[PDB]
Amino acid sequence: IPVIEPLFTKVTEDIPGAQGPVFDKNGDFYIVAPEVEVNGKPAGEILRIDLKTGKKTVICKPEVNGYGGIPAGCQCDRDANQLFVADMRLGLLVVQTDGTFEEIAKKDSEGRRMQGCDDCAFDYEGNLWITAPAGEVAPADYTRSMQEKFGSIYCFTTDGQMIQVDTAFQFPDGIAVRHMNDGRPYQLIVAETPTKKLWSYDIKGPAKIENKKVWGHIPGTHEGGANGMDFDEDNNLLVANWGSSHIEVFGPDGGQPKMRIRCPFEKPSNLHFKPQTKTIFVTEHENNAVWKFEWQRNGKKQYCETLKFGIF
Ligand SMILES: [Ca+2]
Repeated sequence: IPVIEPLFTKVTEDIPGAQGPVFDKNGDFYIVAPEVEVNGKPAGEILRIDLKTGKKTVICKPEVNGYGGIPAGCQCDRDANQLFVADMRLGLLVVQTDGTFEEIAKKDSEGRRMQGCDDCAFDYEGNLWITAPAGEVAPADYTRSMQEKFGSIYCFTTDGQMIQVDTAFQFPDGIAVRHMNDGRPYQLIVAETPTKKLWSYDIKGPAKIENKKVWGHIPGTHEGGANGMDFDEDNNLLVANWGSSHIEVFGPDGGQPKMRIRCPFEKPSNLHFKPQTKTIFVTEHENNAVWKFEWQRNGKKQYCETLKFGIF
């Protein structure tokens, strides 16, 4: 498999468990520090990074009834400049740029206790697909599906329903949605970290997935595997392969990577394109830092970059 070694430029440092990189509608950049703790207890943070200096500001340090969160992944909304944040302890949060936040669900559409979430991806219809590798949200004791298969997948719909769409995964993490050229969502990709697999489903409609398939294979026998992912504008899927020192690049049809990107660190955790550029920001757990490098083309537009009131 061909490997490229582009120049990685440091963006910011000292972010415990750095991940969930995201850009909002104004081009501002944010990341999450899931591993920040206070007295051995969760006290995860959501930070804004000034790309001009690398300086960090903690805008939100979520806690519900005394239970600190473990913010882990983000997506920016389209109709309002607010962030949807997957939290391993609190479930799904909606965070404002002013730092205030709201907890979205303690239970799903079937009345079952909500599970802690890791990452999410908005499709162009505004539905949010979410991975939930943790067990029940606080106040339940914290559990993770790295050993047992109790990780689930949810779809938080436009009409406000938190629908569990699949279960029994061994730590589902990265997630992405593939769209047809006309904008119709049609494929959901989910990373199952330890099994070194990327799973796919046909998206038939809001919260409707079927045809579950082992779509791709992550290289290596190292501890870890696929974490965060995103599509470039040609629908190639770039996937952080935590523990391999590489970001894998899958073609539109999956299978084995078509190319690999060597990182100057072993644990890439997630990545995100800067709107209107070929720049990919990468979070990593070796140095708990953020970097950026130039990819071959622009990224696939995120939901927040699309227009609700456009003509074309
Ligand atoms: Ca991303």
